[PDB]
This record gives sequence, structure tokens and C-alpha cells, in this order.
Amino acid sequence: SRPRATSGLLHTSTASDKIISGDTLRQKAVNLGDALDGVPGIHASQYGGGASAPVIRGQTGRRIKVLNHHGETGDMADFSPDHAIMVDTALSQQVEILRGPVTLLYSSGNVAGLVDVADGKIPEKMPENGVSGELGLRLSSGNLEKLTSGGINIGLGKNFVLHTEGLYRKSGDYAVPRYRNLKRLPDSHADSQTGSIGLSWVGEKGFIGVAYSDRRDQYGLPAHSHEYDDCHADIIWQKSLINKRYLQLYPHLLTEEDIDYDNPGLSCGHSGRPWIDLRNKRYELRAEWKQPFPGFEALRVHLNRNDYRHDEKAGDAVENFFNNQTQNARIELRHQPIGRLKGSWGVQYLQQKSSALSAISEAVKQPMLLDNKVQHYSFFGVEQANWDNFTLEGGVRVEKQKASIQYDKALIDRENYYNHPLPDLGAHRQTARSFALSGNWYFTPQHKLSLTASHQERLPSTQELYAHGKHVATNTFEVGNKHLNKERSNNIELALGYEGDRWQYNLALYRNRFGNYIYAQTLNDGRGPKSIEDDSEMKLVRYNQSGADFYGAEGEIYFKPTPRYRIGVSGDYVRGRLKNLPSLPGREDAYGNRPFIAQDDQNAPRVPAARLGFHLKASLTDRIDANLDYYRVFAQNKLARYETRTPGHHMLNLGANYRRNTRYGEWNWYVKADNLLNQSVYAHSSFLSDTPQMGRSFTGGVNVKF
Ligand SMILES: CCCCCCCCOCCOCCOCCOCCO
Ligand SMILES: CCCCCCCCOCCOCCOCCOCCO
Ligand SMILES: CCCCCCCCOCCOCCOCCOCCO
Ligand SMILES: CCCCCCCCOCCOCCOCCOCCO
Ligand SMILES: CCCCCCCCOCCOCCOCCOCCO
Ligand SMILES: [Zn+2]
Repeated sequence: SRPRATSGLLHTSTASDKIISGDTLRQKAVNLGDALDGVPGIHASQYGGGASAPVIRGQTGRRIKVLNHHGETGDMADFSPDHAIMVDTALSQQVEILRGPVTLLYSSGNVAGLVDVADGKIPEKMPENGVSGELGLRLSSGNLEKLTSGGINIGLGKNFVLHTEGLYRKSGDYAVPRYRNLKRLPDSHADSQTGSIGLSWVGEKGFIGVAYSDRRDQYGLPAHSHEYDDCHADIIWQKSLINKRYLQLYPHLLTEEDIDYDNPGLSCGHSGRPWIDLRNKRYELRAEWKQPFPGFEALRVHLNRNDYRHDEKAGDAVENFFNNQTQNARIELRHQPIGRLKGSWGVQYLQQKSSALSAISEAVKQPMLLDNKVQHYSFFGVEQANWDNFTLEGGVRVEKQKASIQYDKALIDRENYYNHPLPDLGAHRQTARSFALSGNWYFTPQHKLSLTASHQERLPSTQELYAHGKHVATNTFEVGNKHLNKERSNNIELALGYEGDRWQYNLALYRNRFGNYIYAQTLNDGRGPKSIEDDSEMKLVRYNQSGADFYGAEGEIYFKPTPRYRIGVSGDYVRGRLKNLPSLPGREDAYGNRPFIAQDDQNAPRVPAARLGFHLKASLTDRIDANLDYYRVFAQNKLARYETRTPGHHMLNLGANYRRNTRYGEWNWYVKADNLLNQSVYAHSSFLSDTPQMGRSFTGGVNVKF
């Protein structure tokens, strides 16, 4: 048969949808952003060997959506690229990269791509021969990676299946070229282990089943100076701190009139290796039967509880505690067709209790994110109408968000007394309404043309609302904005796809217009003495809002002169611009007049550089499958406020695989050679733009299906 996406109960399908095989992924880098890097329109936001996030059409974090088998990952990778994404592509069956109204099934504000990682955790069928699974192993030079992985499915009778799976990865600091005196990049080592046990029913009509997962990651933080260890931010008026007084314990309640616009900044005045120790424990239940009750063709439910935490450490000492407890429930049903129009409607409840707190030195109370509770009540659905060779699908999502914070009312009344009226203290409630509409014309099949559009509202996160702390790994001190508005977006894309024996291609053109776009506004610049002297110095930011305009293009094209050979060209390009920046109050004059200074439109931070790809593939024969990949990464000269130019490199990759069969199972050998040119690889779209990536690496690996 053929690859079919699972993310939607109702199968929608644009021509830019892309399904990556798990078989392909067993030979790919472990972290999601690395694994996906190289797919047209996808770059990486790497942060050492420990983490990389996908950057899709210039977007990342809360403007895309990573899914662990239809479920919330529960991690804190939206917070900073510092933090690894809790999915395992090396243990995956499939990674589906989807565009269109399907995104509305899972979130509001996803404008670039839904990335769903599907797993074997809960079997869904029964294994041939009663047992099935695979075993995997690979080594990588200058990495120095050792990766072992395995999984098993066993029938406990006629309609019961147990699944186990696990992976361990060990890697040291990666080698780097010409980053002198240094053979390897310090603090870039990364170790990870995962395990899962599942147990499920069998159908028809479908399945019910549960699974438990457990993951430990331990990895260094590269380029981590301690110089800001003994530093705090002054951002609120001293006077305001003396009078409001609640801003000493709860500084997230500040308003614009509390910000010191004269001389805000850092006042300065744990000798161990920087690293992150992260633990994620997961309990879930999946279910899907094929004729629930009359009028509906399918029913799919999903329950999840996820315990996430991570310590940011120096030696054996913890500097920062990160915590995120997640519970998520979703019910989707697909109605029986009414009249060549089909539909899936669903409801979702999502609760996230999170904090990001410093170790109690204390050094004064400035919580990056105080303990907060966010609840998402979401109603959503998609409907597709079919006029034969033309499909038209619409999507909607209405989610109400309640952000609550547990105050000590208690101390606040007493500490404040009089004279001052206390702020709202109420729960922050907002409601997003989003719609999508998409048209697919299969004219002259197999020839697909999609036109997709959406108007989406993204609810501000508690990080964006209530941050008031220092996060060294991103070189920023984050201040939230308690009354942000919803990010509004108007999104348009046209995709064209062809596959015809000799030629294959996929082309896409997109534009994303915001819409009260939320962005980090640097304040500690061009003001008092605490303002920055250098571009590299730490930024004191407060979240603000403006217009934004992203547009770009991406594509691939392959030609097969012979069933043996395939030649290809790939490419992508993306522009991101901040428009309509708000005017900010400047220095107070000698007459006491503080003027609003206007800031021009400027470039978006860490937008990927253009990239061209050249590709060769050839089976020779039946078993051996050689391949060559030459990427031309161009320099990035469209720079945001404090960014520097990024080169600009030549990525040459060689590969080969040996397919060989026997009793029980299949033997997939592979040999890979990365960065043969040993070039200085820099990713403008990462927080470490000027730190080189892996110099040059040899990989040998085996996978054994059975
Ligand atoms: C199922 C466990 C068996 C795994 C052993 C793999 C065989 C070789 O691996 C040795 C692992 O450790 C070796 C130490 O170095 C790791 C990477 O090697 C670089 C040394 O040149
Ligand atoms: C068949 C080869 C598989 C070898 C990979 C090792 C898999 C072992 O890991 C699974 C067990 O891991 C449980 C989760 O990790 C432990 C985290 O908590 C304890 C601290 O390590
Ligand atoms: C629409 C892609 C296939 C092209 C064949 C023409 C389809 C005939 O109907 C055109 C209406 O299609 C609606 C497409 O969805 C709206 C996209 O733009 C929304 C902007 O408001
Ligand atoms: C709601 C289903 C139909 C989706 C189309 C809604 C409108 C989205 O427009 C798509 C085209 O994008 C640009 C539209 O421009 C009009 C307003 O744009 C400026 C917004 O800042
Ligand atoms: C199928 C291949 C056709 C390309 C599809 C669109 C991909 C875009 O590729 C264009 C890459 O162009 C290189 C851009 O050059 C550097 C960018 O900076 C120039 C601005 O001064
Ligand atoms: Zn962090």
C-alpha cells in the first residue's frame, strides 16, 4: 500500500504534506530538528547535541505544533531551544508534516506546520507470527555517538498485545573545524535513554490501550558563560517597588507605568560544568473504534498525563528548576457521510501546571515563571466536501484559556496596607476563534494543486504574560506583558505537486501576515549606564506587540532517467519582517518631558538563510543504494536588531545502504559520511549563530526488522 497520515480522523491532504518513514529515521540524527533538517522549508534550531527544534518556514515554538502521537508533548521546548523536545523520531513509525485545517484540531496559532510523530507504544493490530519488532545499533565518529535501540510486540493470545521499546544514546562533545585551540566543542555532549511499555486490545471494531513511558536526558549547555550568575535585573521603578510593594513578591503584576524607562538593565555583583538533567514520565491511553453509535463512522479518544521536569545545573549544583505537569484529554468523532461531505468534530481539555524557578540563593525574587495553572477548553472540527476531482475542507477551533495564579492574599493585604488599591488578581481568561479553508484540485492526476488559507488567533502563553526572570541560555532577562492581545494571523499558501514515473516535484509558496505579533522588545539599549555596551551583551526584554510579515518559498524536483537513478534539486527561502513597531518612551528630558521614539520596520530575529540542494540516488543493485547530497547554504545578510552576519557553507554528504534478508527478519546496513568538506557550519536560526556545528563525521549503523 502507501503512506497515509493518521493525525486527522478525517483525512485531509494538501500537496505540501510530507510523510517521513521511521525506517528512514533510524538512520537520521536523534533530535527532531536535526532529523527534519534538510526537508524543504525546514531548518534547525540546534543547541548542542542535547536539543534541536524544527524551524518551519521561518517559524518555531508556539507558531508550529509538535505532537507526540496526536498528543501534547508536555515538555518546555516552547520556553527556549535550550530544552529538548519530548518525541523519539528514532523509535517512530512515521513523522507526518501536515498543513491545512488539520492544524485546527490541535492548536490555535499554528501557521507553518503540524509535526505529528506516530509510535508503536500501542500496537493497534496483532503481530504476524505472534511476535515482531526490531533491533538497532550505530556509531558515529567525532560525535562520538553510540546509539542502541530496540522494540518488541508480543501477542498475549487472540486479542491482546504487549509492547516494549527503548533506546540509549551516548555522545561526547562534537568535533569542530578551525574553532581554534579546541578539538571538540565543550559542553555539547549528550546522553539520553527512553523506555516504554504498552498493552492494548484488538478489533474490529478497533482498539483500546494504555502505555507508560520514561525518559532521561543529560546534556551540556554549550557556550555558557557564568558572568551573569551573580546578576539581577532592575526594571521596575524603585518608587513603584516601594509603594505598590506587591511587585517585590509578584513582579508579574506590573503595568507600563511601573517600567523604569530611564536606566533599566542588569546589576551584577557555581564553578561547575553547565548541563541539563531532564526527566519525563508519561501515562497515556489511546482508543479508536469503527462504529461507535448510529450516525458516526469513527470514534477516537485520547487521555494523557505527563510529568515533566528538568534541572539546569552547574556541576552537582542546581541553578534552575523547571517543571510542567500536563493532563490532556481529547474526543473526536467522524460522522457518517451526509452527502459527499464528511466531517470530524472534537473536544479537548488541556491543563498545564508549570513553573521555572531559580534555586533559593535567593539573590532576590525574580521568577522566570512563577507557578501557574493554564486550562484550555477547546471545541474544534473539520468538514470536507467532495466534487469528485476537487475537495474543499473547512476547519474551526474555539478555545477558551484560563490562566490562574495562586496568590497569598494573606501576605499581600498586610504588606501593602495603604495607600494603594490592589490590581485585579483575577484569572486571566481569553478566547481564540480560528478558521481555515482549503481547496484541492487533482487536475490531470497524479497532479495535485492546493490553495490553503486560515485566519487564526493565538492565545498568549503565561511565559509571554508573566515572565520576570533571567534565562542565561538565551542570553536574556524576560519580562512578561500581562495584557497582551491575541496574535492574529492571516495565512495563505499555494502548493503544487506532481509524480509521474520519470518526474516528481513539490513546490510551495506562502505568506503569513500578523496581526498583533508578539515579539521580544529590548529595553536596556540606548538609555542609562546599565544599557548594553556591546551587541553580544545580555538583553533585558519585555514582550510587546506589532505587525509581522513572513513570506517564502520552498520546493524539490526529481528526475529519473533510469529506474536505477534519481537526480534532484531542492531549495528554500524565507523572509521575516517586523512591521508597525510600537513607539517607546525614551529618556526623560531636563524639562521632565519623556517623548515616544518611533522605531522603523526591521527584520525578524534568527530567520533561516536560503538553501539549495543537489541530490543523487542510485540502487546498484537490489541491495546497495548509494546516495549523494550537496547542500549550498547561503549567507544571511537580512539581520535583525542585534544579529551578526552568518555564513555560508557547503554541506557534502555521502551515503550507502545494504539491504539483505534471512530467516525471521530484514537486515538494513548503512554507512554515512557527513560534512566531508569539514566546513564551518553555522545556523543563523539558532541561539548559537556564531558557534560552529559538527565538523565532519562518519557513521556506521545496522537496523534489523523481524
Ligand atoms: C548492547 C550493548 C553493546 C554495545 C557495544 C557496542 C560495541 C562497541 O561499542 C563500544 C561502546 O563504547 C566504546 C567507547 O567509545 C564509544 C565510542 O567510540 C569511540 C572510540 O573510538
Ligand atoms: C535492546 C537494546 C536496547 C538498549 C537500550 C537501553 C534501553 C534501556 O532503557 C530503557 C529503560 O529506561 C527507563 C527510563 O530511563 C531511566 C530513567 O530513569 C532512571 C534514571 O536513569
Ligand atoms: C482552490 C484550489 C483548486 C483550484 C480550483 C478552483 C476551485 C474552485 O473554487 C475556488 C474556490 O476555492 C476556495 C479555496 O479556498 C479559499 C482559499 O482562499 C481563501 C482566501 O480568502
Ligand atoms: C476563514 C476562512 C477563510 C480564510 C481566509 C480568511 C482571510 C485570510 O486571508 C488570506 C489571505 O491573506 C491575506 C489577507 O489579507 C487581508 C487582510 O490582511 C491583512 C491582515 O493583517
Ligand atoms: C526547485 C528549486 C527551485 C527553488 C524553489 C524555491 C527555493 C528558493 O530557492 C532560491 C534560493 O536562492 C538563493 C538565494 O540567494 C541568497 C539569498 O540572499 C540573496 C539576497 O540578497
Ligand atoms: Zn533553559
